Amino acid sequence: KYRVRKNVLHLTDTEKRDFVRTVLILKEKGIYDRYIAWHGAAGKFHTPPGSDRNAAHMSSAFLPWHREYLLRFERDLQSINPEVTLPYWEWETDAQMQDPSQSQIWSADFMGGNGNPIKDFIVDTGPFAAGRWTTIDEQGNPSGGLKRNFGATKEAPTLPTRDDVLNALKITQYDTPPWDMTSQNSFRNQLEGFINGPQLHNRVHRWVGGQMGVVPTAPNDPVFFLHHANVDRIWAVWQIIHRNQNYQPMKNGPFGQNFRDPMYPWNTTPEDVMNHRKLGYVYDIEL
Amino acid sequence: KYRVRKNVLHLTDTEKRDFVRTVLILKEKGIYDRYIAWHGAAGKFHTPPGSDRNAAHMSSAFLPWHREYLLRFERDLQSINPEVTLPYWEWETDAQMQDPSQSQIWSADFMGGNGNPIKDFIVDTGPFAAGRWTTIDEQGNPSGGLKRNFGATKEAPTLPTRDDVLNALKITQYDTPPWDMTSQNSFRNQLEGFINGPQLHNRVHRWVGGQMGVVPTAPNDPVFFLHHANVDRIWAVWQIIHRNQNYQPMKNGPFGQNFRDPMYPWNTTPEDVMNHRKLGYVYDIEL
Ligand SMILES: Oc1ccc(O)cc1
Ligand SMILES: Oc1ccc(O)cc1
Ligand SMILES: [Zn+2]
Ligand SMILES: [Zn+2]
Ligand SMILES: [Zn+2]
Ligand SMILES: [Zn+2]
Ligand SMILES: [Zn+2]
Repeated sequence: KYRVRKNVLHLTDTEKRDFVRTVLILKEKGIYDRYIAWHGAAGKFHTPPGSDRNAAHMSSAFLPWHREYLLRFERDLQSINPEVTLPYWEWETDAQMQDPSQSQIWSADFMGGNGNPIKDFIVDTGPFAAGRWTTIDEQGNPSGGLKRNFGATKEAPTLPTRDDVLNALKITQYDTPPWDMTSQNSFRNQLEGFINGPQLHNRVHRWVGGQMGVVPTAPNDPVFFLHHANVDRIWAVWQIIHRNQNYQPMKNGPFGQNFRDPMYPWNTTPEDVMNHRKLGYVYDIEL
Repeated sequence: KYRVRKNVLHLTDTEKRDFVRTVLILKEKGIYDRYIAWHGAAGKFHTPPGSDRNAAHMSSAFLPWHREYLLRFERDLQSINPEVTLPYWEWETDAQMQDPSQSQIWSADFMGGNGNPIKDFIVDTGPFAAGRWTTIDEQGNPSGGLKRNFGATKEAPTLPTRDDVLNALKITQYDTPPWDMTSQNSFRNQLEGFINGPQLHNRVHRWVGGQMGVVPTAPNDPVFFLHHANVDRIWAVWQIIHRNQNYQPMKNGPFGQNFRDPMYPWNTTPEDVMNHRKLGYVYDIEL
């Protein structure tokens, strides 16, 4: 209830500055890489082995996994600067623009801009530009700096619309068997973006491109957390709307996907994080 | 103080069966794979990125990381069978044998025997033989069964001797700069096995061969925990001997390696596990 997560575009110049500086500190201390690694490791952890489900994606645990992910991350933010909370990128609103790359989120004082085509789409503006921000690859070894390539792919030329979000919120069931990419009438799978994909969450990843378009490397871009803060907001909206609806599956799903199964790489269960207000934060739209 | 960790050779037939059965249960539930993954993930987490140090190896955190690792693992054992504790493989005494492969640890009622050359060194005896125990590879996908190849490599034809262990215990300093594989006059690096390697801990891995000889895959073999229980046994002996010595580095080491740094993939610090008795277990030789 205490911590307010604000729309990025509604942040003050000081708020934008403080967040960035805090993220940079986390990076310098070595704390930020933990999250990159955590995300990568979970992607390789299949539930069960052989299937295309993993601890963090393509299954029911997708939403609670990332909520815990962001929760831990926001806590680390506060440990540096107690006035700093995790803001969210409301991409569905930016989709209304003729050129979403002109959105203030991509300004030099915050996330920085698109990749430079002349420099192989290396980001050379903002606080996370090359020579200011080092990235790591799939193996955990140093890369060559952050990359972005907005709407370059055929599959995801645009950002998800407000309509896309509203249609997702209409879904009655949190998730359906067989709790994977093939799940239908599943809010989880729809929001994740596999219903006629890439949509919503998956579409944003592919739209940004660079490290964000690739699962093991995605958190190398700070906008990852901004993205998923919005995803976690949409989920929280859905929960309030459908309060008679609960997490699925409760039982008999793959291990790691059930209501009280531990979510690798943590002992945290989906139940632990089903109530976001209990976790000590709220989105500004709730006020 | 409560949970007693016994020498494998001093286990009863009932104790051997219970341990094995519990491990199989852990495997079936999906809990065992978590530990394989945790280990693999930590190996890929370099401190700092660029160096050959990682969260679990080739650095000061090697010993406390695995102590926490075993602690969690033993807890999961207890959650299934409160009478089962983690035993240790005293390989230095098996080294005194003309043929260490004849040791009772490798009997069909416990760990099973060496790999079958006809079957590409797949283990076909004991409860963890092919078709009874499934393994996963570096990527997290099914492999095709446990492998072992005792003393096949030129570098590690034999197991470490009791003398090797005694010589390690004589080292006064826990670890030395630059806190890596090149650390000289370092108990940590000596016990780990990079001093004229492969020695001690590293040598045992290479001697067993199969998955055990490879970092990403090593915990696929249940003897991994028995091995490290002995490694974890030797350290406390060193601790008891050099009571005026403490963990190093306390400060100014790489992040993740200092006394009060979180050890990826956990929040656990080396300090948290410096006193093994405080953790609620003791080795039989201490009584
Ligand atoms: O972390 C990621 C999740 C989904 C994607 O489609 C790409 C990256
Ligand atoms: O996982 C492993 C760690 C260290 C070794 O020396 C061998 C395997
Ligand atoms: Zn506005
Ligand atoms: Zn994502
Ligand atoms: Zn992801
Ligand atoms: Zn290892
Ligand atoms: Zn080892």
